[PDB]
Amino acid sequence: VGRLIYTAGGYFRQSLSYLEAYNPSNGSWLRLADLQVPRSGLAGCVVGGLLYAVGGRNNSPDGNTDSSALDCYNPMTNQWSPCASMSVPRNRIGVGVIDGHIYAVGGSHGCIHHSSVERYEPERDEWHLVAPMLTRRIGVGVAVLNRLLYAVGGFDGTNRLNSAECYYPERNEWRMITPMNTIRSGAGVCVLHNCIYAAGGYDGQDQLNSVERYDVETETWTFVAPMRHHRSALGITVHQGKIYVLGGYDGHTFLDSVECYDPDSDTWSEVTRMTSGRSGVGVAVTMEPC
Ligand SMILES: NS(=O)(=O)c1ccccc1
Repeated sequence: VGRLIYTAGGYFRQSLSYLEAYNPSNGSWLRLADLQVPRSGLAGCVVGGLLYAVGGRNNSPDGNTDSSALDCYNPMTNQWSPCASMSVPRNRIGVGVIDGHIYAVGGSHGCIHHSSVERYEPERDEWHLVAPMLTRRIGVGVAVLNRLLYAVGGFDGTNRLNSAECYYPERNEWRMITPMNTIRSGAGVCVLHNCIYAAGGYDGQDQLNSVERYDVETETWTFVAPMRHHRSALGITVHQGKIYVLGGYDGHTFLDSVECYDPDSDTWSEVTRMTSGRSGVGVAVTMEPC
């Protein structure tokens, strides 16, 4: 964990440059340095206390550009720094961190829906491709549990997916896992205790409030309590043993709602609102800035 939940970028009318940090200990929001380039459909992660913004797309008045960018935010300095770019642009990307390395998974580049996966090494500032997924996935949820990488749901270019797969680093190999009970593109995916959670998303007809979790020991998905708001393209993270979901789109509104899940009581509650409604944000947790 750390201290603050950082939300970077997103979409409302066009792609956003916002970086804002929510503090669960006092309810406060802080606006921090803007991204250098607006982006929606990006992912956030943390390595060595630095916040990384990965991929996305700049949907803007003057044009639409898919992003291969990796950028690094240092809370100590309140400055963004560019890192090496990925091999390819990846809008509606998923990311996971294992052993201080960032895995970028799937996403789109125009009509190209990627199965490709690449890994960034911060000590070298270098990306390298690894084995591709067995399925093309954009709007894909990614999480890490016990140093294995999970890619969950998404859209393959033709169908929204209930399927999911796992990457075994030491074998450089992807294998299918049990599919979810619900088709979901754009779900929030995270890890808590021994389970991979998939919250919300879009099933082809409707934005979802349902939430299900995969127990790696049993290989089964089980529904838990649904969110209070239906939402796709939500941000998600974990902070002190609770899941937080941030924004997204419900078919009517770009949500400012932030919900918090308590796994012991199996209940969701609203904890704050974002300063403005948005979908397609990048979210991660690190130390408070100066
Ligand atoms: N990342 S976003 O702009 O919220 C988006 C979400 C779903 C489909 C297309 C775009």
